Formats: sequence, C-alpha cells, structure tokens
Amino acid sequence: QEDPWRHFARTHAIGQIVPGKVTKLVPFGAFVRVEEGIEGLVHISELAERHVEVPDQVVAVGDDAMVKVIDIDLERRRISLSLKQANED
Repeated sequence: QEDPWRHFARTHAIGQIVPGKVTKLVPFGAFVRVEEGIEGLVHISELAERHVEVPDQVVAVGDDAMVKVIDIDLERRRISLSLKQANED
C-alpha cells in the first residue's frame, strides 16, 4: 500500500484547481483523469446549476477542464471534484 492512490495525497494539495481530462461520463457523474489510476466523479449537480440531462452537455469525452479537488478517497481509489467550487474559488 501507500502507492499511486496514496501518492496523490502526498503530491497534490487538496483544494487546488487542476486541469483534468474527462474520459468517461454517465447521467449521474463524470470521470476526470487527474492521476494514473485515479478518476474523479463529478455529480450531475456539480456540473451546472440548471437541469443537466447528461454530463455531455457540459463535458464530453476528452474534455480538458480545471476542476477543484474537494476530496480524495484513496482507500476506495476515488477522488472528488466540483466545477461549481472551481468557479467559486
């Protein structure tokens, strides 16, 4: 243990806004590539304040967007980000 997923914690400061790559998406959340092996899911609400049907409206496959790293769940190999807070801070 204490490898890649951990490595993020020891390498990236939480709360910073970082450009990632939206590789995959689904109607409830989108997956951004921040570091190899960890993908950040962004809830449909974190995308926009209005009715978003599918993340594709805002972020499609291959989208490179700076998002705020709000949390890191390295024990579940997950990472949390929100475009709302990215614009907020």
